[PDB]
Amino acid sequence: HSQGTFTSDYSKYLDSKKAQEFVQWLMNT
Amino acid sequence: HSQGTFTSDYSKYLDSKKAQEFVQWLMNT
Amino acid sequence: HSQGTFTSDYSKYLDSKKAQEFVQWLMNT
Repeated sequence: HSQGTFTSDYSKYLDSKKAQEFVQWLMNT
Repeated sequence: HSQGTFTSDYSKYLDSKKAQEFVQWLMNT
Repeated sequence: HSQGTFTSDYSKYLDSKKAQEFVQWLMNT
């Protein structure tokens, strides 16, 4: 309800940027 | 004492920047 | 084997950059 969801949401785009890092890492120019 | 606190401290400014991200996200231009 | 290691690896360089932050913090110009 009231607070009935947004973190039980958004938090993967975070993991989506933590993914770009694994290649930011498995690569980086 | 000796090591008697600094991480049982500082670690929220981290959460303070993780907050700017929720709007970096709940917004971003 | 097959998936027999890379995360049971890489993940500290992450902590290595989280270290630069503790001084990015225990300092910053």
